[PDB]
Amino acid sequence: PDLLELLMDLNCYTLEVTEGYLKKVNVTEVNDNVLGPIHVITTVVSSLVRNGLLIQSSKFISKVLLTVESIVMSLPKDETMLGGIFWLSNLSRLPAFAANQKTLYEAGDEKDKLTLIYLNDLENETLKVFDKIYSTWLVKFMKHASAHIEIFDMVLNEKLFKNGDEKFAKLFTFLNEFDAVLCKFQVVDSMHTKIFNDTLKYLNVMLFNDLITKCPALNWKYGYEVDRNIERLVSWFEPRIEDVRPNLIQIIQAVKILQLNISNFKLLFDFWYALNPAQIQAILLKYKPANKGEAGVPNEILNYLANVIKRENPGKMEIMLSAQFDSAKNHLRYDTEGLATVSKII
Repeated sequence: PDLLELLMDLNCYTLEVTEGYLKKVNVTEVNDNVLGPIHVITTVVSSLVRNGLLIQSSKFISKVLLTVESIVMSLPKDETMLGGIFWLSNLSRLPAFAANQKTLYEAGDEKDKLTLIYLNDLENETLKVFDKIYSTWLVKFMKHASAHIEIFDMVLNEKLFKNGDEKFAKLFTFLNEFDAVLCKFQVVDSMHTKIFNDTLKYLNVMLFNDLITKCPALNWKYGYEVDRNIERLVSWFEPRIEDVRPNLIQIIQAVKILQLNISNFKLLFDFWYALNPAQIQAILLKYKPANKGEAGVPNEILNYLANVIKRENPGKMEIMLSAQFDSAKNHLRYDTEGLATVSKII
């Protein structure tokens, strides 16, 4: 009918969506409104698929994903959190949408094998883009949030080991707003959870890298104080997700090592992989006795470690950490103008 004719004018309804709706949405005025992008998007695709216009759907989705990625990439530092969550929440439903569409073309009725293949792919691909955008935004978001909430001075700075009620209060208040926005913008439960687990994974990297670079003196007492802070921070996460600490295993082991002994080790490291020989050295080469004029790291031990390093130095070793996140795969379970509307009415 007049629908098919409408649906074939690709360039026109694609431009309405990316330029007239998407690139304009203001997250500050969003609230409802949250799932507006996904609604518009799935409305068009659902119609296109129902009518066999697969290359069209492909074209439309491709342009839409480039637009959303660009918007998020160019988000202003003061909107990185609201905007990143808003958009990812929306894009987070594409895979579930794709999967659900498949039920309409399986079985009952005739099986449109090609459409299934199209949908199956739509799901795999929208997940690939969601992952790429997610990872990039989480690192950026957390890079700025760590600075603003002063995590290093709150957790690792020794000459500041006297207070941390001032800062931790602010941290918990940052986490509360974070959690609230993920709620308000309807991020799915599993995705919500994953976001906190990954947030901790980022902090693991940041805390560990900083410990090795901005902390000159380390000792048993440094371990007790730092551990006490890690628990303070982990407490907020404890009730909200399961398995909090494993996300912080490098900073935690590093700290447990400091609360050490003096007498030979060989059995507790010759097989250690939570932290590698070169990383344990980096920690222990910063050892400065707490009590002025006290014991340090037995050179024979520091020596065994030094020896184990040299032998398989393979082609490298690696001390610094880098944040890497798993695919949101098993975590994404769920349930305008002219042309854009004219479609929505048929």
